[PDB]
Amino acid sequence: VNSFSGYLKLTDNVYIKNADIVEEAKKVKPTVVVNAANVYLKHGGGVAGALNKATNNAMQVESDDYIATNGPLKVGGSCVLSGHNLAKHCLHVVGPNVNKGEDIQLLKSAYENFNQHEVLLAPLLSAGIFGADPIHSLRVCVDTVRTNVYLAVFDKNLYDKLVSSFL
Ligand SMILES: CC(C)(C)[C@@H]1CC[C@H](CO)N(c2ncnc3[nH]ccc23)C1
Repeated sequence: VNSFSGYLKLTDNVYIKNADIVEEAKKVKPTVVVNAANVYLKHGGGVAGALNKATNNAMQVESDDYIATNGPLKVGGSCVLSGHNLAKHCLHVVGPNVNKGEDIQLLKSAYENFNQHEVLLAPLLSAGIFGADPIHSLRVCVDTVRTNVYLAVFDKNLYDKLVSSFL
């Protein structure tokens, strides 16, 4: 039993809700919140910009030190950093950005990072400003993640389409 509330159950391990991931994280304080990161951990917009803003830019400060030490992530890769005031940890995961021409096949590799964590609050990878089809992202999530994932979808219209079209 966990404290996630109001989710629709899609499969044994995947749950979905129309919610603002920032507000969800602040309420639940999950062990792991997933960020829709880029390889430079520049949290300018989309989910990343919103999460970082909620940390009063502390996420960005920590991220800049991480990059200065380690260099950029790989597309499809991840790193674990602090969750600041939102979660114990933030798993920064880089899905392919279609608006940069990146290979959508890397979306499965991106979701594989979730399997290193027993329970996660997450957005749909590569959705939103990353340019991929969110219906496809949900399919890859369900077919790749085996741990317990609670998906927050900001757009109510999109949430309804994701549910109604789910096979
Ligand atoms: C449109 C984007 C590529 C930016 C993605 C797409 C999937 C959903 C749709 O809104 N996104 C979010 N989900 C949950 N919480 C969120 N907080 C802020 C954004 C957001 C944004």
